[PDB]
Amino acid sequence: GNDTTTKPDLYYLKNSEAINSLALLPPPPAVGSIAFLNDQAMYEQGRLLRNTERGKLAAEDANLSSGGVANAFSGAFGSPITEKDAPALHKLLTNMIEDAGDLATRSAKDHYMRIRPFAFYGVSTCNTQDKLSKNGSYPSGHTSIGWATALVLAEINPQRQNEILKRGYELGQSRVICGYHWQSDVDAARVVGSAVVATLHTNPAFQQQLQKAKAEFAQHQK
Amino acid sequence: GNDTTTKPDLYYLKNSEAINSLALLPPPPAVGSIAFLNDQAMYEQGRLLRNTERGKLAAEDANLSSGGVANAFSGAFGSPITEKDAPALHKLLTNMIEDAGDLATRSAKDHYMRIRPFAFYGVSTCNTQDKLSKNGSYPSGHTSIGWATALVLAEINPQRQNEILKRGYELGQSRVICGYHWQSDVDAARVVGSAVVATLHTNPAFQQQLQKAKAEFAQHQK
Amino acid sequence: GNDTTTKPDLYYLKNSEAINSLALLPPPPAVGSIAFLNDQAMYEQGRLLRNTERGKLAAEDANLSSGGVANAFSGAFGSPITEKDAPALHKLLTNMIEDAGDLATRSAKDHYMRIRPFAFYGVSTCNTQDKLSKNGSYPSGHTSIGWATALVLAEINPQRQNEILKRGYELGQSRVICGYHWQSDVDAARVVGSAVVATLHTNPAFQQQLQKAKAEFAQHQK
Amino acid sequence: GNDTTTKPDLYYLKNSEAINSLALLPPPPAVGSIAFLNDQAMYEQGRLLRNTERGKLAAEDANLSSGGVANAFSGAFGSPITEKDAPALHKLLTNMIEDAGDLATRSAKDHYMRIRPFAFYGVSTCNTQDKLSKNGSYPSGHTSIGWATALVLAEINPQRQNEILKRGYELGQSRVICGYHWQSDVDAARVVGSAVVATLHTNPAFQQQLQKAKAEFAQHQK
Amino acid sequence: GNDTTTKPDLYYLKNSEAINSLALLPPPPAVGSIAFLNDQAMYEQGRLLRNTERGKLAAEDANLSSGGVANAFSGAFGSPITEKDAPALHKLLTNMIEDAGDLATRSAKDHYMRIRPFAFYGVSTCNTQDKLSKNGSYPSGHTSIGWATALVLAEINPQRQNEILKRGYELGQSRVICGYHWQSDVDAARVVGSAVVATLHTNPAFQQQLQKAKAEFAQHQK
Amino acid sequence: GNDTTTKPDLYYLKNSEAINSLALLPPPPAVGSIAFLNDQAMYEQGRLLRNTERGKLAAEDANLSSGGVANAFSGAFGSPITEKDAPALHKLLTNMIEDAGDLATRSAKDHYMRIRPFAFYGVSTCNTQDKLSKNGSYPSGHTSIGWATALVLAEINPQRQNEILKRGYELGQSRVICGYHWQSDVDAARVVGSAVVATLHTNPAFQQQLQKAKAEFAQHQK
Repeated sequence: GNDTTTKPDLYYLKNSEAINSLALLPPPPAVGSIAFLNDQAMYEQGRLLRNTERGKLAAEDANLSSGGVANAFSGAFGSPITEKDAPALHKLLTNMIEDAGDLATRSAKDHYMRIRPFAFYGVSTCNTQDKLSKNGSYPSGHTSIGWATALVLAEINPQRQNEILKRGYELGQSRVICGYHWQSDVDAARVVGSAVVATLHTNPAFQQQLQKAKAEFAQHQK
Repeated sequence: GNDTTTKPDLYYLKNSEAINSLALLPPPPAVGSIAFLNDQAMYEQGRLLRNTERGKLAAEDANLSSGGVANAFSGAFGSPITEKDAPALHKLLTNMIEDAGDLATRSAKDHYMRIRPFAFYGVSTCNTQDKLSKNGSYPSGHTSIGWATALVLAEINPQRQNEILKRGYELGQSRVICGYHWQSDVDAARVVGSAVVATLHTNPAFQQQLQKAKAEFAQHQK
Repeated sequence: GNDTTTKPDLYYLKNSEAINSLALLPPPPAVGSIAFLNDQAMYEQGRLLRNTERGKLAAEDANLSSGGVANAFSGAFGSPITEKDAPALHKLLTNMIEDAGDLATRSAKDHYMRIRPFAFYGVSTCNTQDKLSKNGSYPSGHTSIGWATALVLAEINPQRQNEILKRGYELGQSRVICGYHWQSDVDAARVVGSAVVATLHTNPAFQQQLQKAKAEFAQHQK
Repeated sequence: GNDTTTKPDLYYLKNSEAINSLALLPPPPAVGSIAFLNDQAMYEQGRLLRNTERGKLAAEDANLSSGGVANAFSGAFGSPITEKDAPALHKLLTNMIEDAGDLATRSAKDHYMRIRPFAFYGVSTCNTQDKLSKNGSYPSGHTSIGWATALVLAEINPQRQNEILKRGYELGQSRVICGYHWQSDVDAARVVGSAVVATLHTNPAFQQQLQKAKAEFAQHQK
Repeated sequence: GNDTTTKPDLYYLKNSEAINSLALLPPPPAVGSIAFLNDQAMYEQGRLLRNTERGKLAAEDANLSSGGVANAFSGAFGSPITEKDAPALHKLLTNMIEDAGDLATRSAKDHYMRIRPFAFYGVSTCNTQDKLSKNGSYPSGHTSIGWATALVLAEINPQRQNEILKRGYELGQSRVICGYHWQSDVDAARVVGSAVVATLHTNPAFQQQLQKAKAEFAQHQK
Repeated sequence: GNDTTTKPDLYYLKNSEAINSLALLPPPPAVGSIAFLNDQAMYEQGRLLRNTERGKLAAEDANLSSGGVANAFSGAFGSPITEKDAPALHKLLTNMIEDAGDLATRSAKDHYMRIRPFAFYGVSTCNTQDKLSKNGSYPSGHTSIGWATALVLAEINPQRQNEILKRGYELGQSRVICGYHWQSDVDAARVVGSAVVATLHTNPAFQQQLQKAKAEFAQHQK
């Protein structure tokens, strides 16, 4: 039920402006399906990656809160994405967190109530610090945030768009490797995460904050 | 090799501005994988839908050329998307066709050279009028166009964003039902189709044409 | 819509007395499911059996009309099940054909409208003489008849109950081997085929005809 | 080795009168088969249902002993099935418990010695009060009892036949959801459970007890 | 039934000296198994390779008769394996053809009578010049020959053992790619093909012919 | 890095003489593949065999060190294969242990670093006395030893070649049943285990030791 009217620091949009995820998305793969067989195999594979350097990154990524995703792009972006160094940018990206994380995922989350892999398996994640929810797996709100942030970051810095998009992609993949999400939750999440950035471009406040981040970035360039 | 410098009526962007699809996307499911088993089952299911009213629409959609996608949104959009009735809009959407269809899909297309389902199966499509290519299935350039158009349309008309996005989604699904594309080609295509609309928002000409389509739409509203 | 009131030679029961197959049965396996993967493998296996002596029997069985099932038990039963030799018996078994074949399968048939294997595969059966329906596969009305007949036959001749039940079982298996039905259609059919024989035992006319078949069988025994 | 001659309170039939389950039934799905893959997925799905209201019922059903199945139909039947209220009926249903549970399942049970799901998985059931056997899974004697009871109940009260059959069906499904049995054990069990009610109708004592239950039910009706 | 006593030009060994393939080998994957699912996917994959340069080689290899395998190693071996150039060698390798092709595969061939992929699929091979047998697929006699020849060639020229073994391996893989054999037939064939070279080393005539091929090769080396 | 020059008691061959396993072998089945699905099912099946008499043997076999494989053939061979009773033979077989176990498996082992089943599953083996490695599963060095020993044993005693080869086969199968190895590791291992016996026949010391074992066996025969 929250939105910009209750939490204007974390949403630009209203409840009425949300992507209807329940309407747009396909249902998650069901148990008994081949597509779920594949979700399982992707789980086991990520599981085997846990011991690697990519595994290490995934555990780190899995430690990210919604709030740390913005700064999680710094390396892809080419420069620190921080309150200190890029305040107009940090503010932009923070203020859209729950537009992407909540508004864009909610109706499908709440309807399907899907069990996460670690919970399905009665194990823990690769990670494993908050009191982990077992549920509302589909789609991934974290992946929706990471994808939506990559799309707006790619627009601010098209010179590094590919690195940015790949980071965005990988944030979601980290959740699959660490056992937080099925591959399909993360895939579904990139669809709604894209849709919400269309809506954000209709929003005056977003528009203005984006201009500011662009201007900031520009001066940044010398 | 084409781009805006060779075909400025069908691209806003340059070769250098393209999404590196080969870099961003996962490889397509391989034969021997469970994920390919699923692509197959999705093929057979779409195949069984061919006889239905959804099957009818998919055959119609499958008749669309890149150029007919814009107008294919008219019902979702709420009003005719035509040269006659919405010229600023039609122009916008046409001019980005190959940004989405080509630039955003090319490196992965050309690298993987994937076989389409009808060709894999040695059958025809649900459709079946051009001399069908057997290949460069992954990702789908048609689905990339349809998704990217839905994202920019959703921005022009957020009141109908959900209907618009669902139409966009379904254009790609039509290609799976009709046998033109594997489900994974269409899924991959929505990722690059989103990425290219980020890039388009960095482009002055696009920006200006989008303002015009917005203004046109506005007067349209009475 | 037919029943005993329209076709009293082929039903004992009324429409109101039918097994609600749509209510009782699980849905058929869907395309995309592992259970459908198994239906497919059972298809291919039966297909390979077509060349054998069991294949020969299945083609013969597949030539049976509903009316020929009764006599199709003669060998299992131990003696000819014919108008000539066992008229009280033949009459009993004929008069319940559509109770089992129709009434007991109808609501699920008509609701699911499932595609038969030969039609799914765009091939023919092992058989292949009537104008084959592509559809209403689930459940199998022929298997429902064969199972229900085996149950009532087993009651008349418990000395040969095992041979009788195995024949009953195999009639349905013949339809899987020949490509007429998915294994799941035949399995579903044995459930409703059993349910309808419970109902038949509540029916005065059935009861009386069954007494006659028992008496006939008795004199048959010397 | 028991039968009516050793335990005439729990069998109507003799050893010689049993359904030869080993002869009639297909072998259970083997490990390495797709049909076993499906048994597994049905296990995991039931497992996810454990938390629901259907899960609650399944745990309750899983607490049933053979003796409590009769009364487990009371709601489907429309009235209490109890020694107190429906003694002729309760007696009928009790006296056939092991005809269905044992005689009808024995040869296949003992031959295949199949491992139950909880034991396969080295876990417990949804339930989990007796010292659980790991083995003789195929077919399910509990499901055979529940199905056979539904068939004879459906005959006593055809007005509620559909509710009765659905309850019967669900008793077996409870065992799949709770982890006691593979879906295939329960499916196999409905086949032999039907066969044994054919045999029961040949048995004088059963016939007479069934008449009594019918008469009792009749007076019950006012 | 043939052997060295009937065809001493094509066998060194007798019937009594054969590898009992039926005894040693596992059964082939059955339809309904996951291992057969994999045989199928390996079929489809080879099928897609048919258009490539590896596809070209496989079609060529598929044109080989048993008699042409020896010379088919010339490139791996480093020098022509021909009657003209390496007669002692050519003779050795020819004289063991049916030891490997027949004796080592026969009992399993004849027992299982397995259907080849092209026949299973009702299609042709990649090849497709003799009147193709549909059957005795398991194991592959051609692959048994190619593997057994690679093992004896590797012994004559250990400097090129790796190239030789890889050629040997690939001869069998060519049969999978071209649709002549399931992957499992070819795998099974390498087991019996190895076993028969153990037996060949017990055979005086083989021993002597092998000494001659070694001596010939030696002079070949300058 | 060891070989005959460092450990001449356990290798006949040098590093340069090794089978290039990385070059020859296919990659192991990947997670996400159907072939891995099959490796899993073979794991679960062996797992269910653990309780049987074959299970008992597999646990015993799993207790074998490389050094105990030679004597593990005594029953197949027909007579004790021991330092006491068959010293020339025991010496032969010992001296080739690491040719088969190490040299023939190394490059593929070290490259793929595959996880063993018990480790994949986070369980123990059927066995479970050394500090079990989790890794270098593909191919199995133990199976390579057992197969290579069966091939050289079959040559010494062709009268018992079939029993010998079947024992050889089963040694590897024991590792699958006990959870030490995937079926594919064991299959891959029989390929390289055959290749190394070709190389061994090029080695003077091996040749001479083999003559001695043959002579010993001969006198053994009376």
